[PDB]
Amino acid sequence: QTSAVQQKLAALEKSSGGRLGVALIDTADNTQVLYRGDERFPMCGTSKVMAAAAVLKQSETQKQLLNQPVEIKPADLVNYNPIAEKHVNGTMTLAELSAAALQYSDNTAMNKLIAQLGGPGGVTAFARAIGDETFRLDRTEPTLNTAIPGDPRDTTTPRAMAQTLRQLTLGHALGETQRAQLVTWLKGNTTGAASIRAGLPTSWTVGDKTGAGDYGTTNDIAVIWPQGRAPLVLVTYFTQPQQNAESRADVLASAARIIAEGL
Repeated sequence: QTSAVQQKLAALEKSSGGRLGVALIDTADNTQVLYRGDERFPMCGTSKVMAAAAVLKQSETQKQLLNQPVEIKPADLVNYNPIAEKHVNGTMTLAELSAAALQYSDNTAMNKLIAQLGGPGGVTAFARAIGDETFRLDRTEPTLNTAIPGDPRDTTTPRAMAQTLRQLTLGHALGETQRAQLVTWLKGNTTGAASIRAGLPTSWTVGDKTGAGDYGTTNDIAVIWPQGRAPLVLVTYFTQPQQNAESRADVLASAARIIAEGL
């Protein structure tokens, strides 16, 4: 029994040609708005939030951990390494790797975070530890972005990812310093101008992490501080039938525009 919000999202999906998943949490009253909220979608780089958060969690007991330099070898480079390529035969700290993964979508940086956690299963284990029973990371970069229809690897649901992002950024899944650090990283993201941010009032403060993959997969997850209102969490996932489909950041902006009405 759908609301006008869900009806608008359905119409957007229909016009888009793809499959759209949305979850909004309004922390003012703890209400949720879902569209395909319990269907799995390929996370792509939105999974980098869970990896960075897992390393932040480790640093709560190893307080110098974020300062630890990690070697970058030529063999480490994958398909998109805008920051890591500046440190070949050099190092980046775990803080620097987190910033590069989150703010520049650096795939080599993500692989170093995954390795720090003992492999993709270590990222999943962190998810389970904070009560995310849905998230799964199975692969490293770049194969975690294959986004094959029906493939459960490297997927989650919009509802689960919104709940997790809320707990990480507004709740207390992380310690106080670590939560603030994650918020700082998300706020400074460089890759999201055309996605959720493009559909929200410009006065609203936003932290986000985008995702991109095959099948024209175009994702964004955001924590949002609206004007004179309690914060929101918004997940917008989008994937398409053709392996070689072009990105559709505009669909995410449009979903955000719909969701923002009345808020």
